[PDB]
Amino acid sequence: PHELTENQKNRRFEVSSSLILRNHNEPFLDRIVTCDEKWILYDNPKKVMVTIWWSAAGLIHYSFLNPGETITSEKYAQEIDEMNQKLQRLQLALVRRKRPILLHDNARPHVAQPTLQKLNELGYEVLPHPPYSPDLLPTNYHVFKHLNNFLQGKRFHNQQDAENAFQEFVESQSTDFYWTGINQLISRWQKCVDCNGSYFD
Amino acid sequence: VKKLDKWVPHELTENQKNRRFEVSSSLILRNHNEPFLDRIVTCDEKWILYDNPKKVMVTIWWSAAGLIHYSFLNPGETITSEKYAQEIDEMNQKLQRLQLKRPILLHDNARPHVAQPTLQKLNELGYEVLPHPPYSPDLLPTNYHVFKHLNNFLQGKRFHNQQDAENAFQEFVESQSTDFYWTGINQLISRWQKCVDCNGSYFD
Ligand SMILES: [Ca+2]
Repeated sequence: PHELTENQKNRRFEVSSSLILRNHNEPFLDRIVTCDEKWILYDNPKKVMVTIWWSAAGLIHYSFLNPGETITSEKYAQEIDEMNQKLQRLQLALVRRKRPILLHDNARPHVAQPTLQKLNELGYEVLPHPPYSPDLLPTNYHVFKHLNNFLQGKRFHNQQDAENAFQEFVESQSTDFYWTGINQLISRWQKCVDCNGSYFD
Repeated sequence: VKKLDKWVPHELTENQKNRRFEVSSSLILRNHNEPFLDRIVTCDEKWILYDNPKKVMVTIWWSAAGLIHYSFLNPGETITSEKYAQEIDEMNQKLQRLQLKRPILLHDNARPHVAQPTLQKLNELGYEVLPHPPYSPDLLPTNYHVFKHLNNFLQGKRFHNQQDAENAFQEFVESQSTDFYWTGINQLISRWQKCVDCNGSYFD
């Protein structure tokens, strides 16, 4: 946060380095499914949280919670289940399929037992992720970065208008938008290693 | 409390259990997706007592393939990150010579001497490191397997010389079959799975 501690930098360096090496030896970028949550303000209740799930192939699933509501582990487990059904439908026509790997952050609902049991049940390996590293999370450094630009200066009276604006943002992206975001992971891991685990931007 | 010679919470917090669960689950799944046990190199340190400074630290590195390298620190000498990095270089030279696949290191990264110089060295030499949850000697083969049997071998023995104590360690680790080390590693899957079955608690 305000300043990475020595240990926090070490953990970032460690994980980034291993992910680069792992990917070099056995490429896994195209198996990654990633996700995150964001508050969408009506003016930018009066807040609705969106969660979004995606891979290099494209958008997989997103859903809004009830206004003002925050996500729980039981509900994340539910979303995981919904996402996974949607994912299975997308892979329907692939000539060659391999199990997905989840990349998400250590948010507390993300790291609790109902969620973990669900990931284990569905067969999702979870990628190592060091704390305080939004700069290594593609939903944060890529999707939400661009969403913020898109939202900046808009107003909404209703949740409908907010959700509608979110859908327009989705519908507005190039087909390769997610693909590009995931491709960025390697240079970001490398930059982290290059800065000895500090932030780099 | 004391567990496999390491100190461990008398009762694991729910978060410490979630962490063990998460990593265990992901390692099982990873090994199913892309088996990697044959690539694992693992290591740890142990105090060897004598005149029983009166103790010398030994470091041991090994893989499913067998013993790779061990070394003794001087009595009264404490291991630093800078010296561990030097050890990794020596082990790596030995490993390269035996290999005549990309190694993955399983070790306890909470140890103090796993600081920047060590991490730089591992990256330099291209060692991937496996995720490992806190307070989990039961998931570290050097602890649950190698040192377990060593401890049984040392039971009831006294050494009055540093040399005698080192010779005993040497006798033990060097007399084991390669299959003895392989068994330690191939046991990991059953242990990750037990951890998952126990929802991240200890299981022995
Ligand atoms: Ca987040």
